[PDB]
Amino acid sequence: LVPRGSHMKSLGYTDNYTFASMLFDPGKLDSDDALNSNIIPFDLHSYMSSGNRYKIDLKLDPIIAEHVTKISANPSGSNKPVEFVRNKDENGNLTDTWEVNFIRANDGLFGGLSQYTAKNGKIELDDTVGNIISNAGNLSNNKLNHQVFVRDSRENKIVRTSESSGYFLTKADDDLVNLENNVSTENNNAFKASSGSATYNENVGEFGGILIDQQIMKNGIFSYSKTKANQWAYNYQIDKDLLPYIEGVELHQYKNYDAKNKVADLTIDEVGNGTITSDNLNKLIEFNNALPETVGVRVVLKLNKSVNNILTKDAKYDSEGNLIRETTKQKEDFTFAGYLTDSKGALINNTLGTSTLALQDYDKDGLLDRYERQLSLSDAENEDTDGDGKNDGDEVVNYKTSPLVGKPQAADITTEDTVVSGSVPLKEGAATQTAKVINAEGTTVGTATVNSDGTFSVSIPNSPEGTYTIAIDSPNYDNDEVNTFEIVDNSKLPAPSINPVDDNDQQIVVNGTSGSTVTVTDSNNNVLGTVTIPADDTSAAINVDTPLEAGTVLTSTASKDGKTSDVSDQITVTDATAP
Ligand SMILES: [Ca+2]
Ligand SMILES: [Ca+2]
Ligand SMILES: [Ca+2]
Ligand SMILES: [Ca+2]
Ligand SMILES: [Ca+2]
Repeated sequence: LVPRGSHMKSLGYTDNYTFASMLFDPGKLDSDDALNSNIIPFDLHSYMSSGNRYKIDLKLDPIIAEHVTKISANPSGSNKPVEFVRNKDENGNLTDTWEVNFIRANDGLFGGLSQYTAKNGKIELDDTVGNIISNAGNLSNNKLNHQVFVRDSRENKIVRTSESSGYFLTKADDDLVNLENNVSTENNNAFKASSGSATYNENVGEFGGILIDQQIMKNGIFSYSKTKANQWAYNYQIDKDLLPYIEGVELHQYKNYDAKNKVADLTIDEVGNGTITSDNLNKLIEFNNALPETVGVRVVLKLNKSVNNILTKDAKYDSEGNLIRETTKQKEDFTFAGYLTDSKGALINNTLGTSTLALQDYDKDGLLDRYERQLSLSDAENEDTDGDGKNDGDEVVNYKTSPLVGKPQAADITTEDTVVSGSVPLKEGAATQTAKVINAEGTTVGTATVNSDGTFSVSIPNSPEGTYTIAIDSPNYDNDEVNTFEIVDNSKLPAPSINPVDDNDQQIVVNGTSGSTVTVTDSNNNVLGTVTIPADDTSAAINVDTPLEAGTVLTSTASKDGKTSDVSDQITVTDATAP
């Protein structure tokens, strides 16, 4: 079982334009009959143009997933079921996603753009649906969500164009249930099924946007043409909780966003509902008249502020303006619906599509999972990716520093030294950094490019004694990561420093004044190595036979001209594959 209080990692996206959107078409959960069954039936529809690389993934609401004993469906053109297998994550924890091969010839669901339907789908449960969903909250506000997509099993990513979502209809969805129960006679066999997808697009407007794309698959070659008086209407429902974040709502003709595709401004009422019609609906919706191609409809929600502000609603901040992580939401689902009606308000058969936007802040740092993956490149499952003690959102928003660049470190030097040597933690997405040595009055006295491993060697003049700043400058952030170090009287012997060492490193890099000899010992004072720092540098290398075990603690002292320095700050060897 999936235990209480567990959360699922979201998946990144990959592109593969050969996969059309999949459409999960379940039975409704809105009757005593349906509620007294232990089966939720479904069909699965898709369009396809070899191998087991690409999988079909079905992800079910936890209320449902907790009770699932078996999921199966007949491949297209067959009457023999194939069974879905419950996925496990990057370790051995169960997810709420069930998986089956895509291609029927590879024991999958589709095949022998063509249209295929896998029929007789059955979600089998260990109790009745009614007993299961009677242990839920307000199903008007928290829906029973579903999502379907093709997963690239080589990359563990979602094929962007395959994704579809929605929610099961219950008695709580009374307006949509009444629509399903009052189907129009007009073009009653035109459409086979409909589903939606809701995504975030940073390129919409100035704050990004939400795209709500509905697909309506055809049974044949439907052609829309009505008199002015018999024109249909398009109807849409926008989750009321998004309304504080929406600047405008637009209809686009319809995967990339392009403002040139705008065909109307849309209005919504106080609960997020709207309707649009026309003297010729062909001007607003591309019905692909007399072609078999799926009808697409796009609704665009232009945000009025960063998408990262939604789950942080009601968030509190400390004295220094940093997010109190306990005050933000870790996830939030928003639901949407769209459908066509005839001129009397009756539902055009099979044109009702729902969708779910599943926003997540897995690590409660204020940056949505998908924002971290697509924009900042910070880790979506670590609230402090670089380890510097400033959390990712705070860094992007408050400090305006890179969340991929930790705190620089530089050993003290003397007035006779000509190089400031040190290092800084750089995380996998970090840009190319520039290190600067700046005196107390704000004058830059040296600059260099930080190497990819974080080390740097900044050339400086023989410089006046005092407190200096080592600043690490990213091109993507306004502010540098800073630390201070000392340039001391040249009769002094400052403590050296040790660069970070992991259990894959055969060498220990040390920094210290030129001509001093630096000796490194572990917690048991075993001399692991000694090196004299050369005449025109302030860093040197120690070589060891075998790398050090993760957890061993390192210190160092330097000696020169009869002086012995204080001990360096300790350095702990880390695991070479821990981020
Ligand atoms: Ca739910
Ligand atoms: Ca986050
Ligand atoms: Ca993070
Ligand atoms: Ca940080
Ligand atoms: Ca940082």
